[PDB]
Amino acid sequence: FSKEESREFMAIFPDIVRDLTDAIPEVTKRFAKVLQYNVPTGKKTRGLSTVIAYKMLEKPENLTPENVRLAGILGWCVELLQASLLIMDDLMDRSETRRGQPCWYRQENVGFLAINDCLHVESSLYSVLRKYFSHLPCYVPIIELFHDVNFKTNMGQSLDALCMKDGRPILSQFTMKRYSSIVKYKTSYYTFQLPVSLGMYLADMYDPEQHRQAKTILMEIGEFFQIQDDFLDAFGVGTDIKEGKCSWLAVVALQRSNPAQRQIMEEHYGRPEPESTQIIKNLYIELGLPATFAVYEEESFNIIRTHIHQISKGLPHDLFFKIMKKIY
Amino acid sequence: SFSKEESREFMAIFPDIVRDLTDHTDIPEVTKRFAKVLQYNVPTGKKTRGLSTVIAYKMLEKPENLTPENVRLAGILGWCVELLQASLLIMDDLMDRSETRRGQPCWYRQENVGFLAINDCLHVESSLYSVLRKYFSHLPCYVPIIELFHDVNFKTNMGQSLDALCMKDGRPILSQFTMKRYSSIVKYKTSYYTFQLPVSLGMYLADMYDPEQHRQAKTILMEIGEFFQIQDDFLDAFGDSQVTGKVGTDIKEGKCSWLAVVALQRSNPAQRQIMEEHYGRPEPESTQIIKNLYIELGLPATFAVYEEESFNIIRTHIHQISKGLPHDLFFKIMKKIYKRDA
Ligand SMILES: C=C(C)CCOP(=O)(O)OP(=O)(O)O
Ligand SMILES: C=C(C)CCOP(=O)(O)OP(=O)(O)O
Ligand SMILES: C=C(C)CCOP(=O)(O)OP(=O)(O)O
Ligand SMILES: [Mg+2]
Ligand SMILES: [Mg+2]
Ligand SMILES: [Mg+2]
Ligand SMILES: [Mg+2]
Ligand SMILES: [Mg+2]
Ligand SMILES: [Mg+2]
Ligand SMILES: [Mg+2]
Repeated sequence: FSKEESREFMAIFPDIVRDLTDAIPEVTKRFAKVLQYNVPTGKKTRGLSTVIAYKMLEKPENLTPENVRLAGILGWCVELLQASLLIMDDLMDRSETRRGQPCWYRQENVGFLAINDCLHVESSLYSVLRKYFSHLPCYVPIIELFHDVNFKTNMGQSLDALCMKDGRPILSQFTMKRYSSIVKYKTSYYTFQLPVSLGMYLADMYDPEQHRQAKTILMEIGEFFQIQDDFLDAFGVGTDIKEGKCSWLAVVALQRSNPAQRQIMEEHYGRPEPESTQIIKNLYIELGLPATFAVYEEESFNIIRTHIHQISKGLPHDLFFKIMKKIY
Repeated sequence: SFSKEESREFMAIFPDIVRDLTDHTDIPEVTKRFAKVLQYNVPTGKKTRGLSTVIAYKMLEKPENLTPENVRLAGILGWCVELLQASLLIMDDLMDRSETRRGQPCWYRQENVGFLAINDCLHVESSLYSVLRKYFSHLPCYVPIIELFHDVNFKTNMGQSLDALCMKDGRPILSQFTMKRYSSIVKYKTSYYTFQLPVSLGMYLADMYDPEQHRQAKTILMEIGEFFQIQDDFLDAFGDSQVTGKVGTDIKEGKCSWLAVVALQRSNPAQRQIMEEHYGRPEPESTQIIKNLYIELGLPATFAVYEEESFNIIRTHIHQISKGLPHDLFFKIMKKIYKRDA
């Protein structure tokens, strides 16, 4: 997560913009604006994770400036996929802002054009893959991984939507089993599996059992990341309560609620009125969810640490500890 | 040919496509929902793109190679084009604020869909690559086919963006509504995915990779594509929604349609000022004032002359096709769409 790692990664971004525009002009001019607004925002943890994965998997003699740059181009393809997913999500959730910026669809003379922009950005990453990877053995595996992860992410987004009806949350749907499945499909595949598997393919590591071993730990890391994120939304302005999100806090609240407290969740969860958010926050404090999170965090850390030490098939343990360090 | 027999053969593959994409055993709620998404959105069209893929292959491949298995592969490729079509229409209806598609309420208008249609759009598009992986991953044509879908997808998104830049600040950019702009929109928005994609897929499955052969096909199929979209633009204003299965929104959405471009070419100053005032308005009475102007300018008659003359011009260009391309494939495509009312 160092400043020098960020600068190395950002140095590639102008080339990505040139590749997808310069390299019908009013569309290409506009698309340069789409890319610069939506793609290089946030901390770029997923793109940087792709570069770090490659650096810790590849043979030192192969870690040339050229090959490290290729890993960066792969990282930007992950950031292109994310940008597409978040443009769509912000449209679907009718959100006002993301990471301090207005949601792309809310910008002047965007509106419903954000729908095509979402698909355009997703489509663009396969142009980048063709330009830089078409001559390599990792080309087809990388293409198939992106298509597979995109499909799985759409399945996650749909499962998330099946926890809401007529603008209200369906609290009967808020089970730990459904929560775990939403996090796995909607977040963990594209956030954790995709960067590491891309690093492995670029380092010409194709053993399916290596990818399966990596997947097992990265799905556990992914679940912790999202539970910590859900916790910090309320206790870390967080809008999960107002939005009626199937968050870990809401799932555990319903597990620990008596009938009177279940009725409070029924009446007040996913309501825009200021009194509702405050009533839910008060209930979360009353149910001792911060204390419950602290216990979960310790147990999960020790289980994941143990599982990383057990990773077989000659994978570097240090890669998973560096990722797991960044989360915790 | 586009016969009942060919249609039955093609439709028979659809259940296998749904099974392949839905039957992730830890999330059965979502896999069953996706079966519904596919059943609603994919197979109730005319399926001309899908059937065109099969016909292209059958006329390009060496007769001895046309096994039941190889003809079914062409059919599966056809359904991959129909999956792309399905995803584009889901997204398009949301963007074009449309009421009906293929005789039914648009997917996004279904009670608890709305903007979730954007996710279903991305999902259906992604799904075609799973189908390609299952059936084509072991064949030499796999990477060319993947790269064609990728490139056509990208080009179509570019076309849809140029189509959507018809308006800024709620008013149409009528000064920019030229036949040059129109030809650019339709080439990227329609021609590549509707005509080039099916034929190129047929060529690739028949292991025909000669770039000159693809370039020869491209030249004619871009002409056929423009013709097809001009027909679609006409049906938007003057078609029967009971036959087309859709309600037109081009006037209301201020689209750079063939009708709008030709109307501005034929308009006197007073008629130009009616377009300036009433084109691209949400009010229904403004849509009627534009349709009235189209009628007064004789655009129905102008369209009929264009369609007949273009049919003859394209048929003349098909006769001049070289590079061992079967002329009859292109005649069959033009015969299928000439004077269509849907
Ligand atoms: C990858 C996708 C689809 C983003 C989902 O984010 P959520 O809607 O759950 O939460 P926000 O990041 O919008 O707060
Ligand atoms: C490119 C355009 C005009 C979209 C509709 O295509 P069709 O008119 O072929 O639609 P379906 O048969 O698939 O319903
Ligand atoms: C990329 C696509 C789907 C082309 C749609 O063009 P239109 O917007 O004119 O299509 P219809 O709604 O008339 O079917
Ligand atoms: Mg959201
Ligand atoms: Mg969401
Ligand atoms: Mg959050
Ligand atoms: Mg948010
Ligand atoms: Mg439309
Ligand atoms: Mg449209
Ligand atoms: Mg139309």
